[PDB]
Amino acid sequence: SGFRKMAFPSGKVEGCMVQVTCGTTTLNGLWLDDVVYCPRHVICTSEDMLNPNYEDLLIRKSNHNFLVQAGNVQLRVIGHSMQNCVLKLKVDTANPKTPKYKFVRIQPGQTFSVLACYNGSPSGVYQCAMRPNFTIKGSFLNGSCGSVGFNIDYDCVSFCYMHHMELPTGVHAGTDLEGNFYGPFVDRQTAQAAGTDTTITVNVLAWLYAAVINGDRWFLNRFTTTLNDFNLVAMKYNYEPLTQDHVDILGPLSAQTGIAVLDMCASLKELLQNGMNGRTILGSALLEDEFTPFDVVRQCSGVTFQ
Amino acid sequence: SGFRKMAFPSGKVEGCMVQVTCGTTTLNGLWLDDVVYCPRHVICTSEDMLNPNYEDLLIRKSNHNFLVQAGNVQLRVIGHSMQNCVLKLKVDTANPKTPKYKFVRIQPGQTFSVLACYNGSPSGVYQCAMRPNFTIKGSFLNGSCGSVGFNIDYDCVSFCYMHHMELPTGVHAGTDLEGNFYGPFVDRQTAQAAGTDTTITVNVLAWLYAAVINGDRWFLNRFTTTLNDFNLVAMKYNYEPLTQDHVDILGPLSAQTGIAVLDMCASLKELLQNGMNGRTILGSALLEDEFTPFDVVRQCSGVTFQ
Ligand SMILES: *[C@H](O)[C@H](C[C@@H]1CCNC1=O)NC(=O)[C@@H]1CC2(CCC2)CN1C(=O)OCc1ccccc1
Ligand SMILES: *[C@H](O)[C@H](C[C@@H]1CCNC1=O)NC(=O)[C@@H]1CC2(CCC2)CN1C(=O)OCc1ccccc1
Repeated sequence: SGFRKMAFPSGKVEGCMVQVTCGTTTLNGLWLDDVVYCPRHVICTSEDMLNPNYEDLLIRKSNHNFLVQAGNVQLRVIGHSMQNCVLKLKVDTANPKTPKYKFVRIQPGQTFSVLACYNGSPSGVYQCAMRPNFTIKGSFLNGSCGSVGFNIDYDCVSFCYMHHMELPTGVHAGTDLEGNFYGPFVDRQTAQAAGTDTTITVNVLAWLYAAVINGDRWFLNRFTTTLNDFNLVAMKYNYEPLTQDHVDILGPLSAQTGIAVLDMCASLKELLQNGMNGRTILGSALLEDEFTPFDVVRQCSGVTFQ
Repeated sequence: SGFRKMAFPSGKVEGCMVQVTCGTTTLNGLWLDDVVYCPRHVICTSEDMLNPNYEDLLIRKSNHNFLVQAGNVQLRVIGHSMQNCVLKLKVDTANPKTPKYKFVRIQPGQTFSVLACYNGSPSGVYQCAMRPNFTIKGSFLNGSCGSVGFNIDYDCVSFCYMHHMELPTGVHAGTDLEGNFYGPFVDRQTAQAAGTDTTITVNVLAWLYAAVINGDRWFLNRFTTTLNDFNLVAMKYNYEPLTQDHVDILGPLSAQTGIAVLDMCASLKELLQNGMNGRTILGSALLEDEFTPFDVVRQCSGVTFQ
């Protein structure tokens, strides 16, 4: 029993982290086979960053301008190229610690683990969700760019995020590992802003099931609601619509607890209209929306990874 | 910016996790040099566990009764012994992945990372605090015993916890790596209960400083209080006393924010007496007490580990 915000074990990713230095800029790179991936704004300097032309900037660079450190071992860069907002540095050594991996792009509402890194050295690991507005509520300081987000499926690491920047509200934006940003953000200095967010309804329901599985039942009731009537309430409280596919995804958790999905919707409705009355759910006084149904099943059942 | 419950990168510990099977019981072991450490209740069976005599049970065992799996490689047990509530299985192979390590015992109020494991395979990593009542609010299922808790200091892993059991309120108890329980718990079936807990005051103050550093200031005020007058309020709300040493430990965070410790105590006082009025701090609607001052400085400043 118990329910924690849980990340994947980070060892497979730690072995891929390197330090990339170009000019005055040092950030992190991801070393897989004989390529190091990193944010392309590494080729920028403090007056380049206002409105740079990266193609112009890159043709001016040399392989030897890129300093790559794998711990205390220097990797010779033998080629470079740009792919969207990432740089691909070809090195003369394949990473002997390369795990089985995939480059995947995730959906808003899905979760992943972040290995925060500085100077190519892992600092910490934590769990994030991709918000509906394509930002993530991370924890990142100067020098964290190139840190990556990932999921692990048995022995395969699915990389889904590389960190690029902080927005003015303190949330974070970045790209998939093909260099394509999540959301309408650019790797430049403009007045970029997040844009309105919503609460991930299916995740809140999954967490309520996590609570029931763990013995928190005070919010349960005998009432039910229809999907349409629930979604009218969701609209009003800035929750995203619940679809029939969400209902279907919640089926297993429904069956394990014996609480019909629409019955849990009725409970959520009352929580939204009444609040919590000084009470808590799984140690929170807010409705938590950064656990997916998968996250709940994995934790409340015990899936491992080799 | 941002503030997350952050664990240490788990790779150094993943390389030490093995599977230990004796009879019908399978749990996790920690493999360091040529010793595998695991909970001694592995030698128990489903009628042994009511009130066992472990010395009697252990002299009845043979080296070959202990099945140790390091991934898909079997480790030959060449000796065994009991140390308090842990078993030490000597194996004929030293773990080539042994990190630099220490066995440390932590204080209530301190934090650590947990690498939850099943069948010798890491499942997830999360951050825990040792509660004032010596329990931890973990996330553990059947088969998780022998999972360990740890901190990392540059390149050295300080192991501080091995998981042994779940208490009836769903919280968890275990031992240090010398096999000595945290708190008044035993590895038997009795009617053990946690016992009353309190809130870790110095940690709540550290988190309030984390909030200020991150731009949450609505709870700040022009009032101050004395240490004695604050502690009268702490008493009433089941918070542990704040000492002068706590004040001193908060000095750096005080200096970075320009908010005197006793001024932040005055803010905490009003939060305790008034509540939060529908407002949040660092994404929480409760006063959070599982971040130490060290945790705050590490995250809001960017310390790494090699
Ligand atoms: C990469 O290490 C850094 C990560 C940031 C720093 C603070 N917290 C983070 O997550 N990225 C970074 O600084 C990027 C790089 C660019 C340069 C071209 C794009 C700028 N930038 C950024 O985050 O912009 C924030 C900003 C807004 C307004 C003025 C100055 C900076
Ligand atoms: C180890 O895998 C397991 C971890 C528990 C299981 C559920 N969540 C956890 O953290 N430990 C475990 O089962 C220990 C082992 C003993 C056997 C002698 C000590 C029993 N035990 C335990 O947790 O007791 C809980 C319990 C209380 C009342 C009746 C039955 C079990």
